[PDB]
Amino acid sequence: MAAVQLSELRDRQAIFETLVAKGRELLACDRVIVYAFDDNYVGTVVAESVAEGWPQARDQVIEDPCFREHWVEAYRQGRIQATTDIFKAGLTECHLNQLRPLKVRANLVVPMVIDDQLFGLLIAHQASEPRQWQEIEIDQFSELASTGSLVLERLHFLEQTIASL
Ligand SMILES: *[C@H](c1[nH]c(/C=C2\NC(=O)C(CC)=C2C)c(C)c1CCC(=O)O)c1[nH]c(C[C@H]2NC(=O)C(C)=C2[C@@H](*)C)c(C)c1CCC(=O)O
Repeated sequence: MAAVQLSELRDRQAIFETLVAKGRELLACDRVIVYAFDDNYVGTVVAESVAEGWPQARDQVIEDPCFREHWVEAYRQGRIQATTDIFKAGLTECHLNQLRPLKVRANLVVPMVIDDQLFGLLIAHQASEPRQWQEIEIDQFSELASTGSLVLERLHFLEQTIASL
């Protein structure tokens, strides 16, 4: 086919593991889910990490046209939402029944914007019990997640961006 080996390109699935691997390791979280955004405002769980006893996803599509719909522009500004006890935020119906089965007890959304575009979003959840992510923990999330954007940014464009370098 081609004289070019895949070795020239790294597995997109691997780079993801680093973000989720560190997030749960460095922060010592129970469960954390990460999915890339699509053109239909629908996410895609390309990588997920959950402790033993919890439900694993991966290859699942997140369809929640609530925040990703309106809060979108808000995320572009780098807005975040921190809810320790989801029982105080989201007195909805399907939502509660949607998380119940997941035993999700938390709410941390960190906006990921590449080239000024919402490519993905990092969400952490404490399956065990509610938790409060300190402002410092958010800062780390930004740098941790931000680093990922750089990876995808490179693969996105590199063949010809700045010859002068
Ligand atoms: C807003 C809303 N949806 C989501 C999506 C998720 N949170 C999760 O933990 C998970 C997977 C484990 C998903 C997926 C978030 C984070 C938010 C915002 C948080 C908030 O402050 O409310 C939202 N969802 C619903 C229920 C309904 N809407 C949907 O998109 C789907 C799908 C539903 C069930 C069929 C509601 C009522 C809201 C709040 C509306 C608003 O304030 O704009």
